[PDB]
Amino acid sequence: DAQSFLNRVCGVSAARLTPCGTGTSTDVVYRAFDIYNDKVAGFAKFLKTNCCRFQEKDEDDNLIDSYFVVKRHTFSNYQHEETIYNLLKDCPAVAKHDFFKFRIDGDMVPHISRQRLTKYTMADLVYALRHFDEGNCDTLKEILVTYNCCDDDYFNKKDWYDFVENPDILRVYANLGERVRQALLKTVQFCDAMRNAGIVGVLTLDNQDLNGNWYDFGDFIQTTPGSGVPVVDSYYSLLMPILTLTRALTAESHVDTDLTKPYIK
Ligand SMILES: Nc1ncnc2c1ncn2[C@@H]1O[C@H](COP(=O)(O)OP(=O)(O)O)[C@@H](O)[C@H]1O
Ligand SMILES: [Mg+2]
Repeated sequence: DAQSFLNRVCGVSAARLTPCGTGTSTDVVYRAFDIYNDKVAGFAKFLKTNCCRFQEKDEDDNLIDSYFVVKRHTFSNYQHEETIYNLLKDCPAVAKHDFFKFRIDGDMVPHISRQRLTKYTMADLVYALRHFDEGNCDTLKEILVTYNCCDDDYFNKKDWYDFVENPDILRVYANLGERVRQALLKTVQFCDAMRNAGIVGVLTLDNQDLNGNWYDFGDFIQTTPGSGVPVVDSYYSLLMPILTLTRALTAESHVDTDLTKPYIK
């Protein structure tokens, strides 16, 4: 049932969810995968249709930027990703998973539910800032608004994007800095949690939500503990220009690397 499924998704973690889907059905969304496999390669916008998404609403029943993605896939992937998560559970930079098999039509379909992810992923931010198109940029306005970078009336300005006719735009982009820097830090934690847990895999941007949590272990093969290896060639390099467009390291010139402390002399 469309309500029993939602109540199961809520699970132990007490939350109130509004289904962005339609009656326990997959929600088709247009994202910015950074993909490479036998057939397709590149950093493009694909159309993902294997994730039933619910949005959490806090007290006052206001929708907030925290979702419950419920990706459903085959049983072998279910087992493999459950074991990989169990190995990587203890890290703080890993979105809290919840694995459960549910009655849908005629068989127990296994759903793995990522809890409290942001709407977009770091790949979406990188793509929006790297493939800018002034006439069609709705996934950049939404990111800039939902994280209080600007006021949603900044976009009524005639040139809210020009770097030469509106230098103040930089001050807006810099308001993402402390949201990017943290992400970087969390990667260095997640990478460590792999190196210690002996897991070999490729870190792609489209798996890290804007908070920083990493939530996909589909192609993570495991090896002898303590001898894992994260591959971050295509993560730090695609994310590279955003570290100076949004001045991500500007918090390193404050004593104790705190944005409230005074400057280092
Ligand atoms: N055709 C497919 N149908 C359903 N699931 C797939 C398919 N191809 C790959 N997958 C699984 O989905 C993962 C990629 O999905 P993705 O869009 O990244 O969701 P997530 O970001 O939650 O991992 C792969 O690691 C694999 O386990
Ligand atoms: Mg993924």
